[PDB]
Amino acid sequence: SKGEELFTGVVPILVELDGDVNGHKFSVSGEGEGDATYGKLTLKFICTTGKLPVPWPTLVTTFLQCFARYPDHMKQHDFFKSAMPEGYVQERTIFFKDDGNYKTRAEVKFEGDTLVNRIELKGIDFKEDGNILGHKLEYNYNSHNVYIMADKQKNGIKVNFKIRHNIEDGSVQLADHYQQNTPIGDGPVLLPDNHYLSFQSALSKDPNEKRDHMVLLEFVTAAGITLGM
Repeated sequence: SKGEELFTGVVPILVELDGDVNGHKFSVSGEGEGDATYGKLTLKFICTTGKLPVPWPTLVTTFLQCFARYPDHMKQHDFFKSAMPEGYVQERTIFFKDDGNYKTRAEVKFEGDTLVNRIELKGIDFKEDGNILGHKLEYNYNSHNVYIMADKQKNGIKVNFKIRHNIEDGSVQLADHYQQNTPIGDGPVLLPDNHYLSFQSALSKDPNEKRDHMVLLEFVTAAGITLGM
């Protein structure tokens, strides 16, 4: 498989995001690598414009589903790799329960031998001292399942999941994610049976880094389709 073949080894990654949340504008640059064979991504992010005006964990899902590890019997349900190298557009609305929303548009494609995630993010109607603008979120992440189905009407997929952000007082801030992906190229892509991606993530810091930043590790494996009865 052409697409699949581009992910057999370790692949360098670059991430660029330009954001505006409630009028606070910022930019983040990220870099690292992904290894689809093991379903593993390792990335470091730096806010190039100063202090990040929202908590790092709220941007984790925005900052590479093409690095999921698909079991063999599921490999023909991997839309993400099938769209490469031309790439795909990933769009979302994320509703923070009882708070504002993020809307994102991103292009994920190969630029030379590097896989590049380029993002625009706009956020509105956040409360000045809610969990997001008030920075009340713990610096950590939980595991979640990301549900995928075909969207034939658009030659792409529709994706949904619900993120739990732990809050420093023992409560949880929910973030309801709605996502669609469509290929950038005209070539045939694989449209999948219903299935999900199992995510686990861990956030940490670079002790030598002067800038506001995030080190992120993700492990992603596809599941939900069985071999046999």
